[PDB]
Amino acid sequence: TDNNPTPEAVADLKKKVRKLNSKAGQMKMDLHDLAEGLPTDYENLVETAEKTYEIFRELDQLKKKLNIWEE
Amino acid sequence: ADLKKKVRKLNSKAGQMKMDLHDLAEGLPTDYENLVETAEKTYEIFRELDQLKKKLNIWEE
Ligand code: NI
Repeated sequence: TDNNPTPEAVADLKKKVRKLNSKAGQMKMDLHDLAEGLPTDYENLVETAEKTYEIFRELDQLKKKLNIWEE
Repeated sequence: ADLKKKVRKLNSKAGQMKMDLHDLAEGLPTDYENLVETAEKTYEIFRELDQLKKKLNIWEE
């Protein structure tokens, strides 16, 4: 049935995961660079960490979904 | 079949409750009041997933 994952669906999710892995890498590096520059811009820590967290959380969900889909 | 979709669904629920309990733990003492209800739900889902997987595996053998 349409509900169940297909090779086509898996290929698409793989594609989404790869674009997001790049974006996640960007936030990782930006957070790293923030920490390395401390104390400058310490007021930006929580915001930057939240943004970074959200992208990695989404990435982790999709990766776990992909594994389950592939099956 | 199609136990497989049913196992897939529990697999996902199990993964989410794992995340939820992990986060709740790391966040302590915040929401310590929610520990037992979350553990009970997580246990129920993993138990049911365990059994259903065993069933699918007798099936498919
Ligand atoms: Ni942890």
